[PDB]
Amino acid sequence: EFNILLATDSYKVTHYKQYPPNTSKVYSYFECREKKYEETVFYGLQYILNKYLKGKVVTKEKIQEAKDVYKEHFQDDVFNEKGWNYILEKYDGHLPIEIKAVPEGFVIPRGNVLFTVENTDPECYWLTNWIETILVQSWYPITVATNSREQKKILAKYLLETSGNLDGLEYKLHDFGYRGVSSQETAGIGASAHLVNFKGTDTVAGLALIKKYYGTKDPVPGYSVPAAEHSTITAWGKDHEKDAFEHIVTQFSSVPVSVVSDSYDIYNACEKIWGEDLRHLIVSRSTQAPLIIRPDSGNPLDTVLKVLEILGKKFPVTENSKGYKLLPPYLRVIQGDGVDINTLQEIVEGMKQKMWSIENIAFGSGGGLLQKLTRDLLNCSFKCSYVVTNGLGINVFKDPVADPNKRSKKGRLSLHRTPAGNFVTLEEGKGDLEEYGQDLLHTVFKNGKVTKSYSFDEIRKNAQLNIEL
Amino acid sequence: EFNILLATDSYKVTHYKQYPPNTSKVYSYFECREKKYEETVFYGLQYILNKYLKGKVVTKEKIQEAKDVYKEHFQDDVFNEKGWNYILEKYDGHLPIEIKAVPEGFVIPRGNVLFTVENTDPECYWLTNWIETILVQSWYPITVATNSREQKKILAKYLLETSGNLDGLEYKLHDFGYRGVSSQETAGIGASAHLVNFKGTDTVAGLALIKKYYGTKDPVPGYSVPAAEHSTITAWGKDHEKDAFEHIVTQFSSVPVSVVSDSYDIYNACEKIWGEDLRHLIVSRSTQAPLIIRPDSGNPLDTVLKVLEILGKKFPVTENSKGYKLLPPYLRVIQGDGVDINTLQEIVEGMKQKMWSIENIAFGSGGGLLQKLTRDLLNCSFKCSYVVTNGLGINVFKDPVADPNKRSKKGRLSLHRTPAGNFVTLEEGKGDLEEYGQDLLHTVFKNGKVTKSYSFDEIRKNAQLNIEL
Ligand SMILES: Cn1nccc1C(=O)Nc1cccnc1
Ligand SMILES: Cn1nccc1C(=O)Nc1cccnc1
Repeated sequence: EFNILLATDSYKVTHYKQYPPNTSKVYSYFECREKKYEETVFYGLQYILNKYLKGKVVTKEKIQEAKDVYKEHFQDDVFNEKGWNYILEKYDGHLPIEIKAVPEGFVIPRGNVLFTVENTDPECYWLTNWIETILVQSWYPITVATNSREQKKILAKYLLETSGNLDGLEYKLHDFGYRGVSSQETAGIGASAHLVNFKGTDTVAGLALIKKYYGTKDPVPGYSVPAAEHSTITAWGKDHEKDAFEHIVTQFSSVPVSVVSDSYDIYNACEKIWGEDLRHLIVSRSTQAPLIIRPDSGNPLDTVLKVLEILGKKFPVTENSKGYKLLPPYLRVIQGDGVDINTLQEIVEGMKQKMWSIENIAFGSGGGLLQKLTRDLLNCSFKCSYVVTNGLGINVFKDPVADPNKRSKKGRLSLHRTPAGNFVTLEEGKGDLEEYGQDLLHTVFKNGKVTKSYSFDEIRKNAQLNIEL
Repeated sequence: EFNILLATDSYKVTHYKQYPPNTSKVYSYFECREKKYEETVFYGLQYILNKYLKGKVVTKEKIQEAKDVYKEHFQDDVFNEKGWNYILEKYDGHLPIEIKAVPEGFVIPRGNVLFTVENTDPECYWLTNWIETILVQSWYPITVATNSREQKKILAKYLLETSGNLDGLEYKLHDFGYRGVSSQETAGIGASAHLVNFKGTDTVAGLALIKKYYGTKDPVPGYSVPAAEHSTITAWGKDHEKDAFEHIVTQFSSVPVSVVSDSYDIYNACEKIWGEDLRHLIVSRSTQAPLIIRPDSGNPLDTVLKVLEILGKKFPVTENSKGYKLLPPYLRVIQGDGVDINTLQEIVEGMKQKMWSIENIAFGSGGGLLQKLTRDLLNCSFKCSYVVTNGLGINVFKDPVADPNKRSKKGRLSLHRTPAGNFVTLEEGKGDLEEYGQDLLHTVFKNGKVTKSYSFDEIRKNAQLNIEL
């Protein structure tokens, strides 16, 4: 079973002996520190609150096991057993911590406070930064959701330019990163952060997380279609790629089907196998059930352009109202290899260059969507800004001489709306002057209880694009 | 509860309809495909076998829950309920799958077979690639342990060059990546992969994983020392950093203590505070309990050099047998900011340039050790190479025309020792000819049971450096 006493950075175990004596309060905050990615999607905190932080998290057995581990881990008896006993006795293992946070899904610019953490009991001053490590890990669902949303803007910009609308926008970027993530739990968290912006996913784990921790009125927040992998094709034999294609498109004739065709020669399959041999099986398919050709190798941009040109001369192409070329509705293309935010831009710009509408293309990202993200990307940091010693509250902060970009904020923080509708974080407890609006931060966790929740439907509404509004 | 039926890629649910009819066997393998990092550390498979694959992994409830989700996920009823009921009824939920693998800890060059997967029942041909996604996720503990071991080589190369020995080599790279990872499960897996090569860790979660899934004769596989964070320093006020330093070095006067000093001015803390104001507290410290100054900002190389040069002219410096400068035993340094495999090389080379010994320095790595890694780095892949249809077995493979580096192996594979004592992967069942030795791959999983295990002590022995041997 998970033990929160074993879920922190090792050196934090020795931090209760390092704070100034007579300290009754430790007040820390979280931010995507300033110095692309100018605005971030706040999401994932609620998951951590329910799974790891809420309820009775401290027992007699967990204190003992922690004491035994740290005894050997440090070769010394540095462990605030007395501090963890106080929480067990006076609060029945419930954490005396108050967490205020901006509503999940909210798109806040860089350099703003996203959530604040403080203790509600003067004895548990050390508890504030004990749970830093576990709260910092919300950087990942924030980063995934933010980067997925930035890719959505690119998709939206080019789709509108070449088609005239945003039809099927939330199905332009599919999640392939189940096998590409570091762990099972990661896949669930990551896929759920992608579903904030899109509806297409293959990481099944992300569905159960949302249903349990957030919830949707629809049965599921994500969907998928029958598709093929290289094994289901190559197992027929190198001389039976046509038999493989025909068997698959017939098994799924009334539903959308994606077939990978780069097993031996992607350009041969499209022109000869799809475009001649099995051309009769494609032109008969319904609009609601087209064939989706999936290339998986070569230069991403160059392959897509070459695939389209091949299909263009083997299938009746129409020029849309915007002047861009569109395949017949029974044939689409999905690029699911080596696609991140950088190459996504390069591809759709290349398609616009060759007068190809974005209607023709769908994208699949794996490690680039879920794994190729760090905490340095959005500068997600957790710092202390306020403490009270001897009954005197002082404003604390870090300010390295060689790096102004690592400077922290001072005093009690509060998020507000500017007169121009933008955001502003007030420092030094200036929010109590009420020269601005009400503090946007709502208490979501207090004394071991989740005090405010958000459904996944609310998060989707909050994280909408401006072009969609 | 974990559901293996919900732990696969979405499109893999529809794959049982796509294989050629009368398919009795699906035989797939795993490799760190060819075309630095020329040899990889095999590790993490045993964890996935025990936690996810072994025992009764199929129940009536899990089959129903999977059916209900996939029904809504696909808006249709494509789900091999008959296939998952066969396993439940005939094998009591136990997976009829045989997995052969190279002993964990083994350092195998790129392009070799690490493990193989096949079905032991002709009815469960579709089962081999269903569990691809979960077995592929072993890329992470492999990639971490490999990249960690590569950094160990660099440390060993310079430490030996500048000290004459390798004393304390396994404490030169400390894990800080608990807050830098995507999830809790990741933190445990990653830290355990780093502990294969080092003993310095702050990610507590990794210890419980090893004890449960691998085990060591020593109480714990990892260790840590009392250290300070920015909050435990700044809380004293900006005008009382000296009082902060003094209080911490006194609380831990008999044990090694690491104190961060980049809060306001790193170069002032070393020369004025450590080097003048509190110099008397440092020179009295034991050799087994020194002060470890920790910078955390500015250019990693430039900061370390300047810090060392400062400490050089405030504290008595000795010159070892190798001619490299050495701090007194009661004074050491640890750089734990922006340290990956690339910058690590830059720092130690810079230290050798300025006649500084590696004995003086230790390194802390967070996101670079546990997060800044993808499945692309080592080209970890899982492809089918052999199937049996209509009684006849055929050697299958993929071979993209535009990318020769994605070509897969053919037929039944086996790993052997070359006459020169190196590794080689035999294809097309040439291993049965027995022109080489016996197959080095051991059966580690069969019909739901773990048939072979390795302790973390064996894995550590197998992952030793050639310089250590
Ligand atoms: C295009 N498509 N539609 C449904 C599923 C897929 C697909 O290709 N998925 C996928 C996931 C992970 C790795 N490879 C392919
Ligand atoms: C230098 N040191 N010695 C023991 C622990 C640490 C340390 O600074 N750890 C750490 C962990 C995570 C983030 N930041 C620092």
